[PDB]
Amino acid sequence: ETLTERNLDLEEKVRELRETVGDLEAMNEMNDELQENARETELELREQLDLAAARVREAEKRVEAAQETVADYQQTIKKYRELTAHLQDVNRELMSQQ
Amino acid sequence: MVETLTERNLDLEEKVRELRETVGDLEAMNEMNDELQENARETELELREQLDLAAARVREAEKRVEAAQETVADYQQTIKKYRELTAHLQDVNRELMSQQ
Repeated sequence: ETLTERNLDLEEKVRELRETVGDLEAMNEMNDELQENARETELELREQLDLAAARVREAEKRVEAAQETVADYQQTIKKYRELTAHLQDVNRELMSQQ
Repeated sequence: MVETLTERNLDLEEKVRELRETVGDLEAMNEMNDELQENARETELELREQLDLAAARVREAEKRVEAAQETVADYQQTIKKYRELTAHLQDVNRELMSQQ
């Protein structure tokens, strides 16, 4: 009769555990779905990041180009102003010789 | 049946052992996911940072470009004028030289 008390006690514990396993499974299942979506969102980001990383010196090169092109012009100017001076000196000197 | 019934009891003691183990594994699996979720969230955030940094770097450089492009146009004009002038002086000097 006792063995029966102990036996019924156990049939409960099984029912209890089966329920708990069901919940754990379900919870784990649900998280897996989220984790799936997280993995794809990341993969998306990584793609967007590579596009931007490209755009960044596609641009930081364009900047260098221009910055060089200006320095070139400052030199070209610096030279024209030397030249013009020089031609003025010559002209002036020619005029006095008249 | 205190012989045929201890059989039933022994049967059950196994089922609990089996289930306890299973739960253990489920717990550990769950734990594992928690670790993944934390890494995911931090890696996602790290990326979002990196994206904003780049987006900034781009806009900034693209305006540095625009600055120069303006500065250059100014210089082209200044040059265009010096070139005209230079011509003009040459014409005047050449013509003066022939007259002596």
